Amino acid sequence: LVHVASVEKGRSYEDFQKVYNAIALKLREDDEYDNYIGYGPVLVRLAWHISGTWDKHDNTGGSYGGTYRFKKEFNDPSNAGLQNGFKFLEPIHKEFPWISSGDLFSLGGVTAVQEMQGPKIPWRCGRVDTPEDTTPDNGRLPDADKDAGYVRTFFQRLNMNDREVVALMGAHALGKTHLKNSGYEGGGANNVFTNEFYLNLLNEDWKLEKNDANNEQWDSKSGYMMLPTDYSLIQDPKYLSIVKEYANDQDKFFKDFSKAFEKLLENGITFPKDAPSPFIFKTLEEQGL
Ligand code: HEM
Ligand SMILES: Nc1ccc2nccn2c1
Repeated sequence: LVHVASVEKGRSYEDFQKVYNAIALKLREDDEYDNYIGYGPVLVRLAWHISGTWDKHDNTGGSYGGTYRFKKEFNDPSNAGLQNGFKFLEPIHKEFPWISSGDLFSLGGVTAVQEMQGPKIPWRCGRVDTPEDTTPDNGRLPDADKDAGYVRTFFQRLNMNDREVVALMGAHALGKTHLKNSGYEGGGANNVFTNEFYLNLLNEDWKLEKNDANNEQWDSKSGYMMLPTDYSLIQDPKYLSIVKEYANDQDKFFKDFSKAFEKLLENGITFPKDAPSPFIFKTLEEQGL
């Protein structure tokens, strides 16, 4: 099963920077969402959930097809809450109807990371919408109530190794859990991309508690929380080494996250030899906008 990237006809860097800018300007404008977190974190989770359906074994799922737009995937219980991200992106898609769905969902995640002061994430165009029957079934995204061994095995399906997994999980610096969405009770409200996930894991006094949905999570006196799968990164000795590394080197985390996130967003896509190079978009700040 081969998905060849096909550049939206006649489009170039400038076209995609315009889309980036529209996203980034709306992110700035819609500042009240989710107790003033804004839409940055949900857009990052959207880009992850549309990519994280991928199966390396048969190349089903993945970001290429834009299949989140179809009800089976839209309605996946694992995707509860992401409708907010999709709604945010709808007027962008109306303004730029030439962009493919996969390109828009993935670019929304790139834009959010960068606008939240995260690393530059190189991004390639050419995802092509595929039909409804290519929508992967529900149940390919990960459970949160599980241990390090589960996390490790789960991520092998996405061709991610220990360092990639640990780096990617640093996105959990962003946003919060919502009991109605996932059965986890959120802590904090952060919308600035940092290595704080690792620092929190290592430095907080964690207590294993039950939340109002009767699920276990790790909570600290300072009001932070971790999923069991988050906390598993300091229970497993191989993950722990990497957590300590990112807790002590913001730049290394940024670089590794950028690589792993691009890879996640590109899994399943064959880029022709004469495809454009990855684009690195300027932030609104860098443009003086
Ligand atoms: C074992 C892997 C993972 C599990 C079990 C997991 C689980 C969760 C759960 C349960 C929530 C809360 C959803 C809600 O209640 O709204 C959450 C939020 C989030 N996740 Fe993950 N996640 C995982 C990996 C990742 C990865 C790899 C990324 C991105 C690189 C990511 C980015 C986020 C973001 C940005 C939010 C916040 C969204 C918001 O605030 O609206 N997650 N995730
Ligand atoms: N959105 C999320 C999801 C998990 C998490 N653990 C600590 C902070 N976190 C934020």
